[PDB]
Amino acid sequence: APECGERASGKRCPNGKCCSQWGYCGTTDNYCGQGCQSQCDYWRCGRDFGGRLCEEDMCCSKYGWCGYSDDHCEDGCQSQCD
Repeated sequence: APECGERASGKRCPNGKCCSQWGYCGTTDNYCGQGCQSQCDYWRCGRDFGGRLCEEDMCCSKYGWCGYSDDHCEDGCQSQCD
């Protein structure tokens, strides 16, 4: 029962999740890695990714990675740094 992708009339996953090669939504390698059809950038963010905001209040690092550490939230953080 496809949730996203070519097998689901081009539907995109809610909460920016990755659409796997099999048409399912997730945030792990099986969904965001090889074969991912859309929103494969769930863990990426900022200036090089359409100014996208991270889900679950994650900070966007200066290198465009979603996380909660000082490397993500302080020097150069792009969004949701608090």
